[PDB]
Amino acid sequence: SMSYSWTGALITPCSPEEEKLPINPLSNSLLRYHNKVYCTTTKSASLRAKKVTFDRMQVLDSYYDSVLKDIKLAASKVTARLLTMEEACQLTPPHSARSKYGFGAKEVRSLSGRAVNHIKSVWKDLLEDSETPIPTTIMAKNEVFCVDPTKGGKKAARLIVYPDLGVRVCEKMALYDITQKLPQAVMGASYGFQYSPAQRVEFLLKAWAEKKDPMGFSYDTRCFDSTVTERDIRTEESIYRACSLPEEAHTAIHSLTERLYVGGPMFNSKGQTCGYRRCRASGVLTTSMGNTITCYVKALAACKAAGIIAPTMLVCGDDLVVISESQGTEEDERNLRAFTEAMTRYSAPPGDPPRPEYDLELITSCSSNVSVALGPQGRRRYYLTRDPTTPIARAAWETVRHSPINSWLGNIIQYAPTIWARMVLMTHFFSILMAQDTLDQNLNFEMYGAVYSVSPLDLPAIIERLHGLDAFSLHTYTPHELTRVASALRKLGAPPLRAWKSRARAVRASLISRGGRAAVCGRYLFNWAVKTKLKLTPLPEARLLDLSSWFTVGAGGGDIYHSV
Repeated sequence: SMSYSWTGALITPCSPEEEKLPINPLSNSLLRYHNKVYCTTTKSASLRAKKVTFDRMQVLDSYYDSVLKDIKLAASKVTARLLTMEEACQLTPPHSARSKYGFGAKEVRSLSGRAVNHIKSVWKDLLEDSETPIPTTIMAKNEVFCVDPTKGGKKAARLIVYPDLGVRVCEKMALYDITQKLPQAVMGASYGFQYSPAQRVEFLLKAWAEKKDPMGFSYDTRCFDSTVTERDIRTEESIYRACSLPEEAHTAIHSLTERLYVGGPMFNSKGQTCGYRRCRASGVLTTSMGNTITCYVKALAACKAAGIIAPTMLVCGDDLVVISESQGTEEDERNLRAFTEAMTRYSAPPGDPPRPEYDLELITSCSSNVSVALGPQGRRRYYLTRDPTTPIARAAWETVRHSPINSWLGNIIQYAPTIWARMVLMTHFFSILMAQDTLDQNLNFEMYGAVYSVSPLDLPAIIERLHGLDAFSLHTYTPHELTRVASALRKLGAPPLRAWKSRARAVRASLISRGGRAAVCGRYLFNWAVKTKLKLTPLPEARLLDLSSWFTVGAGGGDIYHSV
């Protein structure tokens, strides 16, 4: 069947859209070539719709069947419960899209009578009606990128397909607890969204080390959500429901599956019928968990069919990395082709074909890779990093255009040990926060697509807990890494690293002069900027942080919120 059908009605914006980065001295101090930075808008929505609309064929074999059997068996070991109204409401991001039924995220979080009463009626309706398709809205995401000189043109907007706020809260009640337990039970250490960056690093290094002769590859499915079939989605349901659950959860999950997850009508922001979906909904609670489980089953079966030897997989939704025992360079290329052929039969054909890789630094999982640097005592330290182009371009946008999501803060947290997050992002944003006098204000950001809230004044403690003390002291990064960072700065017309060090001395001094938590930030975050280094010691606040499952609770992304 076709992933989508369309009426001809346009995808429409909900608020005024801006395509270009403003010319502004503040953003200009981060990067000068403003014309290279763009934001996707509804203008490119029809192009994406064409891209994500195609026919799916799916043929399953004995390899697939066997994997699925193991997974349902693993799933049966899970016991999960419904979330209460209060628990599901508290998971709602403060700026989650408002309901058409006279309330918004604020009313949900505060448990207002109108919101709670509506949500109860939506739940009851799910239990009583397991058939009527539930309406969704389709929107074009507004996201910022830099032009790519090797891709030719600008990216088309991604599309998001989501149900009313009332339904989103019900999704949490029915399935949130499952997102916290099922992926781990089914694929164990292969579930990527349970890991902090330092933990992902540890996993990759260990998978690499355990092979006598490691070969790695990433598999890029062309538009994964669109490749997900109605049968895949019902299989997901059977996996969810293999868990031990109360009857009421079974009913709600079955109903959500038939009325929402397997498909349904799409409306534009003007309320016009826009099309009909028959693939994965991109904006539901189960998008990431569903993708992760379905990618895993198909990929694991594909490894077996293809003769991939001793596969170790890292799965993060549709993002897949496979590390295995090389069979020789010619054999590896043959086996990868076979893998692709099997994934294709299972209805997950490739975008760019996979390529055998024999150097871990060059393997990307979720756009990130493991690199190596030296700690304060000359010890080798591994850390996660990525090309900084998109982070810096978004940072520049965020400095001059209000956004409820501060990607710069999420990048500093996830990529704290990197030379680019330290020298560029920390330097730039601490200077801005001091000028605004808003150092202490909590800010929302995303990690793995879920929403979090922290104060920048708590960064040293958070960074130490997540990444260790050495994150404040790495030096002697690799030529690959330094070359990539310097290239990105040059491309964006940003000041080079040496100029950031000059700026950071003054930012550091300013932070220290304020005493308190600000001075802690100055001493810890910017110890790299001064010749005479302070000896940094463990922060008492770091051990007091509840972060052990900080990533797990985001469920791989969605309409999910947590505060620190």
